[PDB]
Amino acid sequence: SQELTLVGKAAVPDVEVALDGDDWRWLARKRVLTLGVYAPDIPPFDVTYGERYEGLTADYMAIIAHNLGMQAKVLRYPTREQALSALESGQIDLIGTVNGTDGRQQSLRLSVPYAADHPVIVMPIGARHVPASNLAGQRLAVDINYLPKETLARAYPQATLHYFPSSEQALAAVAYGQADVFIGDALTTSHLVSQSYFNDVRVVAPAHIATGGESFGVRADNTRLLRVVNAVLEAIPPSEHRSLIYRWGLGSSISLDFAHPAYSAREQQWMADHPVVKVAVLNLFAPFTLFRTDEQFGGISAAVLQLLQLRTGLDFEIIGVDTVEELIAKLRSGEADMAGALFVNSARESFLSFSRPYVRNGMVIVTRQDPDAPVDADHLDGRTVALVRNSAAIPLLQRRYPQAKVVTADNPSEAMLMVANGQADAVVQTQISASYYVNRYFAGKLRIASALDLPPAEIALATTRGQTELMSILNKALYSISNDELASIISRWRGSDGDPRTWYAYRNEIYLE
Amino acid sequence: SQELTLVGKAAVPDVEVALDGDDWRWLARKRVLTLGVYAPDIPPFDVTYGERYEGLTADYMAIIAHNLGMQAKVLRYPTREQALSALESGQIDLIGTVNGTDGRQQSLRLSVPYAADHPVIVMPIGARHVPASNLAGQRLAVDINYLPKETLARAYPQATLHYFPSSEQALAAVAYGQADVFIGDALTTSHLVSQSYFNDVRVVAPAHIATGGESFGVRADNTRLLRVVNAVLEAIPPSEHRSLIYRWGLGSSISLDFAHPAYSAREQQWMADHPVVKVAVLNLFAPFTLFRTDEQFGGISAAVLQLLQLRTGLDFEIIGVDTVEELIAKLRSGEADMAGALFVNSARESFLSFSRPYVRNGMVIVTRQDPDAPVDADHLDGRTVALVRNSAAIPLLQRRYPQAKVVTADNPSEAMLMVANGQADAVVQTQISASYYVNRYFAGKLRIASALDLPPAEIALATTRGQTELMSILNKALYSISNDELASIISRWRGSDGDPRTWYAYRNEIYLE
Repeated sequence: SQELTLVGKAAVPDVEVALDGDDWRWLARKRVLTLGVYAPDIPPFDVTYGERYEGLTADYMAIIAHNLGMQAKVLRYPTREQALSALESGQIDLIGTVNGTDGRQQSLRLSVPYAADHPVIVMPIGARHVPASNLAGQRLAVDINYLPKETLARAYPQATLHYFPSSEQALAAVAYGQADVFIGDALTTSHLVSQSYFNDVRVVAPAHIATGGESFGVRADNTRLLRVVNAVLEAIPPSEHRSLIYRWGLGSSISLDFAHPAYSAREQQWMADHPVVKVAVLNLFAPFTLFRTDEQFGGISAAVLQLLQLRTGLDFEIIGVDTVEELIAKLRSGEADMAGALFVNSARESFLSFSRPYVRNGMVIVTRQDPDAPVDADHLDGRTVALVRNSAAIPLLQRRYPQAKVVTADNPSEAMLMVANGQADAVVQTQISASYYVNRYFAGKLRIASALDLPPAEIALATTRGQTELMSILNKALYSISNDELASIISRWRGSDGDPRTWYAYRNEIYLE
Repeated sequence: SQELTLVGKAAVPDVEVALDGDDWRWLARKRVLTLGVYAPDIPPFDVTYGERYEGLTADYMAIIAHNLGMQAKVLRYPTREQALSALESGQIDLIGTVNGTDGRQQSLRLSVPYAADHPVIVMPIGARHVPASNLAGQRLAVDINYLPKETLARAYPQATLHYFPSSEQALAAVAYGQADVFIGDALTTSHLVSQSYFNDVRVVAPAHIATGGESFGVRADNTRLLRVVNAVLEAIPPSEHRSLIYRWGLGSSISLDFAHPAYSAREQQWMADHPVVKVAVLNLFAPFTLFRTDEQFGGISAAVLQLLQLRTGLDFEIIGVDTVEELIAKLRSGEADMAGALFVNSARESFLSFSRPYVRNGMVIVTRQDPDAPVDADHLDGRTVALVRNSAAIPLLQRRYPQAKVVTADNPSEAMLMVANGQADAVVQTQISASYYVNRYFAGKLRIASALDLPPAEIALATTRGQTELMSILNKALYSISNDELASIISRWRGSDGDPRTWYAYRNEIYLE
C-alpha cells in the first residue's frame, strides 16, 4: 500500500449535481473520498510520477471530488487483486479504472462509465478487411490485464491466443511479426498507435466483445456511494467527455464510435454490388501517394483511404501508374473507379468530380542551391520553371509571372528531378511536398526559394461525373473525418527535419567494409 | 445569392437555455433562422464545397439553431456588403464570422464571441525573443485581410510592413527568408504551423493588439434576436468551446492562452538570479536531441524546451556533448544546469533528480537483416546485444534475458552502429528511436526484431539532486504541457515510412552523370 496525491487538470469543471439533502450531509461528514489504484499503471488512465497520481481516471476522480465538496485521497496497490481486497475492507471507497469484466465479481458494482471504451481489432498496415471468419487461424495478441482469458476464447474460439505483460507488447507483436492480430482497449490503443506505431498497424474494426466503458467500482453493498458518484458522472456533458479525450491525445479514438455515416438506400445497395473499389494513384507523388520500401501503399492519401475504409467498410484496391495522363485514362475507362489524390482542377471538372478536399496547401518554387539559382519567385524573369503537364497551375503561373519560361513534365517526380539535373531553374510544388523532398533527400542540393502568389492547391479524391453513388459515399465519409485526424496524418507525413547527411555518411563508411 | 446546406456534424450539443416563452413561441412561429456568409471563405471558420457549408462558424450556427428549435438555412453572398444589404433587408437574420474590427462599425450589433481569437507574433524557429523596440526595422508580414493598415502602423510604427494575399503567404515569407516577423490570429496560425510549417517557424508571443473573438452580427434593429442568440452562446460550456477547437485541429492554440503556471516567490527570484539555464544534450540522439543540417538544435526535446521557454521565460542555452559520461560530467561540474534528455534511471537517482517524463516508450531490439540475425528477443540465447555503457537498461535486460551477452558502447549512435558493423548481433533501443533510424536511414540493412519484455523507457529532464528550484519550475511547466501537444511533437518526429532507397538512387544517378 502506497499513498499518492491527486493532480488532475488545473481547472476542473462544475456539473449540475442533484442530491438528496440526506446524501449531502452524509458526504459532508465523510470528509474524505478515497480512490484506490493498482499495479501495472496503464496509460492514459493511470499515470504515476513520484508521489503524484494523474491520468484520465485521475481527472474524473478530480471532477467527483470537486463537485461533491470532498477531499480526495489516493492509495496505490501493488496488484489488482490486492486492490480488490482494499475495497472490501473498505480502506478505500472507490477503485479506479475498472470495466465490465471486473464486476463480473458480484462482490462489486460498477459506476456509469466515465470514459466511453470498447475493445478494438488491430492488424498490420497491409492486412485487408476483418477476418469476419472470427479471426480463424490467427495469432491473437492481448494484454494479459485487459480481457479475461475465456472471454476471448468464447468470442474467438478458432483464434490462437497469445498473452503479453502489456498492451504495448501485444501490439508490438503485430507490428513485428510475432502475432497476426491485436485486441485491446480502444483508448490505450489509440494512444499507442498515434504516438509512434501508426506506420506499423491500424485499427480495423470493433471486436464483438462487450466490456463496459471505464468506470469506478464501489463495494457491492455500498449502494449510497454508487448513487452520489453516478449523480456526478451522468451530469458530465459529452463536451467535457470529449474535451478530456482530446487532451490525453486520444483524438483518433472518437471515430471509433465507428459506423457513423448514415447511408442511402441507393448508396448501401451500391456498396453490396461493389464491395471492392479500384483506386488509381501516382507511383511517386510523395508524401501524398507512394509505395514504401515494403511495396506497400503509403502516404497522406493511403492514410485517409484507410480511414474511409473504416467508415464505409468498402475494400480499396490500389492501382499505381507512372503519369498523370495515365491516371485519368484509367479513370475514364473504368479500369479505375476513383482517383486517390488529384489536385482539384476546374479544367477537368468538365469530365471529373472531386471529393471534399482533404489537403489544402500553398505552393512554392524549388531551385538548386547554386549561387545562380533564382533567388525567389518575384525574380523568375527568363528562368525555366517546371510544372506537371496540363496542371491547373500552368495557365495561372504564366499569367502572374509572364517572363517565366514554363517547361512541362509527365509526373511530379520528374518535374523535380529536372531541377536537380540542370534542365530547369525551378519546379512548382505544394509546400508540403517541397518541404518534404528538400530536407529529406536533397539536403544541401535543393532549396525552397519562396512561395508563389497563387491560390492554395487542394488535393482530393476524384471520380468520373457519372459515378454518383460512390462520390456521395466518399463525401459522406470524408465529412465524418475531423480536421484533427487529417492534421495528425499530414503533419506526421511531413515529419521533422533531421540530419540525413551524417547518416548518409555512416551508411557509406560501412559499405566500404 | 446561393443557398448552402449546413453539414450535419458529429453530435450537436444541448445547452441549458433560458427564454421568456414570449420568446419561445416567437421562435416557434419564426420557423427558420437564416445565416448569411460571404464569398471570401476563411478556414477554419467558413468553408465551402459545392452546396455544403461547414466550419467553426457553421458548428456554432448549428448549436444556436438546434438549441432554439429552428431549421437553419444558409445563403452565401458574393460580396460582404451584399450580405450586409441582406441583413438590413431582413433576408438574413444573422451574419457570420464578424469580429472585433466590425464591432468598430457599430452599424450592426455583435453577439458575444463564440470563438475567442487573438493576434500572435510568429518568427523563424530559431528565434529567441520578439525583436526589441516594437519590431522596428524588422520586416513584418501580415495577411492584407487580417488587420487594417492603421492598426498595425500605430503599434509597429518603425516596422516595414509587407502585405500578402493570404495568411499562408505571409507566414511563407518568414519561413523562406523574405520577412522577419509574422502577425496573424491564433486559430488560423495554429493550423498552418501545426499542419506543416512547424519545422520552419514558431509562435513566440501574443501581439499587443486587441481584436475581438469571432461573433455573429445581427441587424442593430433586431435586439430580440441578439438576446436569444446570446442566451445560447453564453450557455455553451468551456469544454464545448475547447472540443470544437480541438476538432478543427487548432489544439495548438490553447497553448497560446498563454501563461498558466503559478510560480512561488523563491522560484520567481531564482529565475531572476539565473535568467539563463545551460542544457546538456547528446549530439546524436535522434529523434530526441540532435543537431540538424542547420547546425541548429532539433528533436523532440528541442520542441519541448521551446515550449518550456514559452511557459517559463527562461533562456535555455544548449551544450552538445558526445557521450553520456561526458554529459553527466558537465552536470556534476556545474558547467551545465540540466539535462535535455536522459533515460529515467534508478542507479543515478542518488545524485541525479529526474523530471516528469515527456516521452514514455517501450523498448525493442534491432538486428541486421541477415538470416543469422535473432528472430525476436526470446532468441537471444548466446547472442551479443549492444547497449550503452552504464545504461539503466543493462541490468533489467540480463535479469530477463540471462543467456544474452551484453557488449557496451559510448553513446546510442555507436551502440546502433555496432549492429550495422557486425560487432553486435542486436542493439537495445526505444521503439521510437529504432523505428526512426531503421526506416529513414538503414532501409534494407537493419530491422526491428521484436519488443523487449522490459518496462517502458522514460525520457525526462534531469538536474543534480540539489538543483531544486530549477526542477520545481521545470515540472510545473511540464504539467502545463498537455499530453496532446506532446503526442503531436512525437508523431511528427517519428514521421512516416517512405521509400528512401528510390531517392538515394536518383541522387547518385544525378551525380554520376
